[PDB]
Amino acid sequence: HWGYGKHNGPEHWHKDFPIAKGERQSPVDIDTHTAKYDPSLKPLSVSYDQATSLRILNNGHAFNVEFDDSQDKAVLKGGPLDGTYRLIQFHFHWGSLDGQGSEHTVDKKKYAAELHLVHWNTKYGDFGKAVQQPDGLAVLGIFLKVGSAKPGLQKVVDVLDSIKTKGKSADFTNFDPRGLLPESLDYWTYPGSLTTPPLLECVTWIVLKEPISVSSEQVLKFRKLNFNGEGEPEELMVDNWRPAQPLKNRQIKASFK
Ligand SMILES: CC(=O)Nc1nnc(S(N)(=O)=O)s1
Ligand SMILES: [Zn+2]
Repeated sequence: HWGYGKHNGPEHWHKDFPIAKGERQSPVDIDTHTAKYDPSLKPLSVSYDQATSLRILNNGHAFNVEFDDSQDKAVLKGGPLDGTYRLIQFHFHWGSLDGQGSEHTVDKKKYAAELHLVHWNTKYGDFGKAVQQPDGLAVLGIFLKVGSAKPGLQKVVDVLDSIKTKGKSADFTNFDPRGLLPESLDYWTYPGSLTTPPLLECVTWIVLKEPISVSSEQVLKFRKLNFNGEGEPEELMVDNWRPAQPLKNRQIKASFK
């Protein structure tokens, strides 16, 4: 029954998921003045040319755009990754205001939203087996700031009215996640976890440097989603982000000087 309210939010997750106080928990604050530049980092490889979007779903915490991950259609190689990682779904973490909403923070700066493209390591068979492995997931973190309208997002924004409440799902085929990427693929990387329960410490996090801009009219329709199910009292789906967690014995490496 976890969520982001006052009585089931990120401050109560450790009572049902004691790994919330673990070692490699996410998100964290990316301190650009302590993030070491790693010249041995390879360029990222985003092969989304055969990505197959299937469905968009309101799961009571966010909205997920699921992809056909039965084959290596949309993968993520290069960077710090050893092997292939299939894009399975992406989602967003936003807030009620433009000064908050992102999960990762850059020098304590909060962005309006944060895009998470989730990939699972193919050598583990399926997603359920990869989440139990330290190098099982690779999530690509892309910040969203309020500004010009992002054209690659309008197809996502226009469909939100059909998935307003929890449990609603809608067809969402032929979507191209390449439009959601910024111009540059410079990134930070650090070993992390899921930012939602069960908070499994299985994620190699890749947070891109360059944010993307979205018009306030776009991010406003993110805030018109409902946490509740249909017929229940309306609770706006806002501030569905986890605050930053202690970095502890972890080093964030950057692909750019
Ligand atoms: C379906 C799936 O991949 N589960 C996720 N749970 N938390 C995720 S996140 N915020 O760390 O990207 S993805
Ligand atoms: Zn996420």
